[PDB]
Amino acid sequence: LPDYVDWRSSGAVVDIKDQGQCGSCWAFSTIAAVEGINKIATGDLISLSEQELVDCGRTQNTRGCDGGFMTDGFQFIINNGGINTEANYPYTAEEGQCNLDLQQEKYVSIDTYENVPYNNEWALQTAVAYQPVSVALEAAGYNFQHYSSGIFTGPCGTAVDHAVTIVGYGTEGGIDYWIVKNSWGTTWGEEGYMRIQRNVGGVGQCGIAKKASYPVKYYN
Repeated sequence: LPDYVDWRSSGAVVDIKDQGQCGSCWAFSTIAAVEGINKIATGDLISLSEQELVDCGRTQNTRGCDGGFMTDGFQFIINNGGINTEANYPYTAEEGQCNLDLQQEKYVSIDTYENVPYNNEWALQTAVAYQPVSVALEAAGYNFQHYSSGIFTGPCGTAVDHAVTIVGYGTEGGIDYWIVKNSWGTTWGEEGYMRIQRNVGGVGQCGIAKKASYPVKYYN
């Protein structure tokens, strides 16, 4: 595998977004991953709609601003035959009625999705070398919340409570890291991103390797 991966450097990452006062990180994670594979497969970077998932992708498990799961995110887009753009179906940071007109408007599609084998950073690195990957981690602690620079090494629990997107990895000063795109806007972390420790084993740093998944497009 490559020593350094950064999907931003090849235009596969949309500018940092902000979920605001809404537990919709799951939708931002879904979208950033879908945005990335679309660029990789088609050559075009298009910003896509979180609100569509919040309004239209509710399940027994996935509940708009009350949290949810990226797998339901990917599933909705598969079942719907695609997703509308950010500009056409804009983010409001609150639960709205599903706009069926805008739901019929499809600019990006996916064929399938896959789960990364759990607790396997090597398999996670393998998937990240190919595309951005949706992950959940333990982001509730003081240190994670106040992170502004460097490689985050904890402390953090391992309970997945917040979804983000891995957009790369590297090493600096002998410390391996994942590059994480968060949805707390640009004033958090390293302009909205975090470098977080990689190759610690087990569930990964803050449980990052516990529930990794990514969308699939058959043709490049």
